[PDB]
Amino acid sequence: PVSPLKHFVLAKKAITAIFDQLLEFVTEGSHFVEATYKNPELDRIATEDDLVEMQGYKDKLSIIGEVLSRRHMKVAFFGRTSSGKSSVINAMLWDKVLPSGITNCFLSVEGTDGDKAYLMTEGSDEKKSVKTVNQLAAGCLVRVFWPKAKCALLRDDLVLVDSPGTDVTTELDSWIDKFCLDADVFVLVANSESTLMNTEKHFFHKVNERLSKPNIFILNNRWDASASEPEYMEDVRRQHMERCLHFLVEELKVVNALEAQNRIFFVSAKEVLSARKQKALAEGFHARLQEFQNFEQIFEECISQSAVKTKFEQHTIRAKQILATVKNIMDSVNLAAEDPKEIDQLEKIQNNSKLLRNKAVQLENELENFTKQFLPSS
Repeated sequence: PVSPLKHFVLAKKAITAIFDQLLEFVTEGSHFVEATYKNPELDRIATEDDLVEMQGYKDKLSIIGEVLSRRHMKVAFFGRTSSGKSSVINAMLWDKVLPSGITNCFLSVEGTDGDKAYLMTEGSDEKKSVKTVNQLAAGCLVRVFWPKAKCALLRDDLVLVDSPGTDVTTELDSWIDKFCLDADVFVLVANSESTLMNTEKHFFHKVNERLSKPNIFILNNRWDASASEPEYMEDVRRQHMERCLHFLVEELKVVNALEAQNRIFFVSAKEVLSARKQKALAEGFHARLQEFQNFEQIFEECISQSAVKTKFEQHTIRAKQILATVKNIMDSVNLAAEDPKEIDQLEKIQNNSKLLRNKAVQLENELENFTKQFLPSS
């Protein structure tokens, strides 16, 4: 009953809280080495180089929690002009969010605290509404915003991108790519009374070399066209399996033949659409429908865990590094300290350093906790 995207907003609130108090930590630790380096009555208890890398660390830890709030999972859709890339998004999002059919641009779909329908373009803040300016308009991205409370997906900061047809424009395939570099999961919406083309395989081959380990789903859409005929169907689908096991396992070599069954699906969004807008019968629809609704799950299961690694792995790593360095500086300071009655001057830069020791110890352990938490494994 719970949407595997919970993983993601949970890991989110974790790291941000982490880097919130990480900033606070390095903030406080920065002034210690500052006031104490400046102290005219001290020889060399805290070098200026100690201050400089502390000035450095929080300078940029401010940045991290910032981009750690701008945060998002992204799945991108590709296929012939209308294999129903139109409709699949439209299906997962329980509404007609965006037209079936068309012209050439990327169409991303986010999740707003605002309550009404939305749309913004490249290169500034103007805001014109939804299907208002859809017919309107070296790549081109215009990004559709629908409201928070319409979809569990857009709540749990998933966003969906529709591409123009891989059918109708080459220009090479790489403003193609600097739109997709964000993405965690790439979906191939195939069109099933037809056959898996080469002008669609062109793309993922690049992406395979573009980006390492890309996680790729094949949605053989419009599975109604072959219905009413029980294993006229299964005949069609296994050779369809043949083209897709073909692709994922052996040319792309995405990932082996077993787990490739969890990547190839035979559904039609148009059915899943209607049954999801009916919330105020062709033979084997509830089969097709639940076929969609375990594509749902393993997608969410996949694009969930995946995205947390690919964009926290080394914010997390760098943090322990940053933490690692400040221990040594807190060492350095407590150390030159002990080397009058400004006896208890450094017996007042004694323990502050020990506090700042344990200040770090504080945050080591939590980062370790975050890693068994969301980064399997250890």
